[PDB]
Amino acid sequence: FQSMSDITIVVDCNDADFARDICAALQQFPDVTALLPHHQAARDAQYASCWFPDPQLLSRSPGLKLIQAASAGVDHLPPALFASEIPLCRVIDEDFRHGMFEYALWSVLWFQRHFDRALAHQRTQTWKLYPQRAAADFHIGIMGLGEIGGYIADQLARLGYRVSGWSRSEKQLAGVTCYRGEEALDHFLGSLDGLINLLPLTAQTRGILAAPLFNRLPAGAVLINCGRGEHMVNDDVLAALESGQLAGAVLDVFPQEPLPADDPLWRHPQVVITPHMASAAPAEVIARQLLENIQRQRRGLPLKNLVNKHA
Amino acid sequence: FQSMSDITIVVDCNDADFARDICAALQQFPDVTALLPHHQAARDAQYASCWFPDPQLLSRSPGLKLIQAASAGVDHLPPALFASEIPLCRVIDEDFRHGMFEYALWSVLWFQRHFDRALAHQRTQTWKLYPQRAAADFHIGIMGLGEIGGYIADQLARLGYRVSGWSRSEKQLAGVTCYRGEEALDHFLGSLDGLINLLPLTAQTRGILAAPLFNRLPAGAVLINCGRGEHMVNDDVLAALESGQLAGAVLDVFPQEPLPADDPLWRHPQVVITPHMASAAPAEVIARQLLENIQRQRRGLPLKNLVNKHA
Repeated sequence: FQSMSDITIVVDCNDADFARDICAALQQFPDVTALLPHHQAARDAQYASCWFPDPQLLSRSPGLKLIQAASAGVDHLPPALFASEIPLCRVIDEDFRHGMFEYALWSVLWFQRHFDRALAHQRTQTWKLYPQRAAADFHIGIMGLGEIGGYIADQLARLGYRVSGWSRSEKQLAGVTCYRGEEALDHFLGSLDGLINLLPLTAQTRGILAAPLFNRLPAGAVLINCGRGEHMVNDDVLAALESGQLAGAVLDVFPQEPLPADDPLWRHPQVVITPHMASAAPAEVIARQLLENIQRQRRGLPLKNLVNKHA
Repeated sequence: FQSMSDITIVVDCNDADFARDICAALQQFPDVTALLPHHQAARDAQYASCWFPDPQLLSRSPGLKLIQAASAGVDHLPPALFASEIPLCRVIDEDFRHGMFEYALWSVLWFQRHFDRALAHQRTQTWKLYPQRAAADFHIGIMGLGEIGGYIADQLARLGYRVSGWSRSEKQLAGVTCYRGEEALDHFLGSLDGLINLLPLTAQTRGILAAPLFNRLPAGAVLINCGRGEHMVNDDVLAALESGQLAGAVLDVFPQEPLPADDPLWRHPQVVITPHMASAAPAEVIARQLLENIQRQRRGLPLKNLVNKHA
């Protein structure tokens, strides 16, 4: 008989294509078996790669020794992973962060340079030039200044934008006006032409993109949501767009995905819907970092990119 | 009586709003009079600011001592200005070049990250994720590597794009694969995911964006035209879009502007039309550089940003 692979991994991802891609990238390494959760051998896996995994993972696969979030963020992992003693790591990848920046830059430009108006006017064959707005005269606020948010803020500042940043904790970023804590929200919001959400989803940030926040922005601000769908209160977005409190939104993430065909966001002239595309670590990067960490673990070494479960 | 201003300027621009803006910025300086060509006193102006001026300017205003192109480019000036002995200068401005880059970056992103597909699918409420394409795996070609083109090429390379550049003359740009001359066109074109036109309009570049050029690109390339409308042969663009030789275009400039409501470009699903907005020097920058050069001239000094009429 064939001996079983030394490494067995369950790949528990909500997007089937993503899970399949990660399984294939892991199976490019000899002596590795990658299984989906429906396979009964999944119950025996010693390692897991996860993106919105089953909240019951630890029941279905009770022998797990290392769990990896298939992304830089961890707010898609269920509460049980945080409460267990299984080591939890994440994917930290230059190409992913660069992608999140690309998306934010497209979206900033769309509004600053009025591509939004151009595309709308194109539908009616209307030719209308608007004033040109220099990057120093477009004030962008980034909420959330961790690995991703801080990177984006710094890169925007490097292109010449006026950039403000907001975090729960102290941050110092060169070229960026940094604000800390809820009390500082009015001052962070009150000068912005554009707001970009990169917060993780927690009990405190749920619903933060709502009327109380939008009413502290200057009229005609734009919103860009790259966090989670639960950050948003949808009725409040649509209400802001209708009064002109918001002039537009670019939205990548929704409570349910695919976004249902009937959701009214799809149809608002001032909304751009993108299909949770802002950025994703590639399968091969995920595979390699997971395997490197498995190997470290098997050799008794300290793991890289360990998740602090109490942060 | 009031003595006439020491400085009298005619502002001959094809866009009335632009001419008006330049007149107002010049009139912010005391002892300056700025006139439109219809004013009979225009015939006496000693200085001119021009953007697609009357081909008869030198007849209507025969005492002109210094003529300024209200832009970095000069291909909108009529042949007579090049054949006369009147000094000719241009506007060189960091904010303008940065704007041309912004436009090119929006357009590169639009295609690389499939915002084009997202916006199209949004019209039908279709949710469709596509593969994510890293900047090093998006090969952008910039044709024209002068002040503007070279800047854009360098800035794109700095963001991590694979960047090629093409010029009539020798150029060396760090991080950019530089090609020279017509003979090198097949090699410059044959690897590109995206092509950006920044050429000036001359007898040799007229009609360069046509079938012979598009057929040397790899199928599914994208086009971005920031040069002049005459660079394009429209039928050939539409034909390329229809076979899939081109996957899309972003077009800022047209033989006639406003682009007529009936032009079929307005209606192609894979075309973006923008209203000659890519970038413009601001009125106050124009005004100040013109006045600085007038003052230099009146003091017998060498002028700045002099146009080489034989280049």
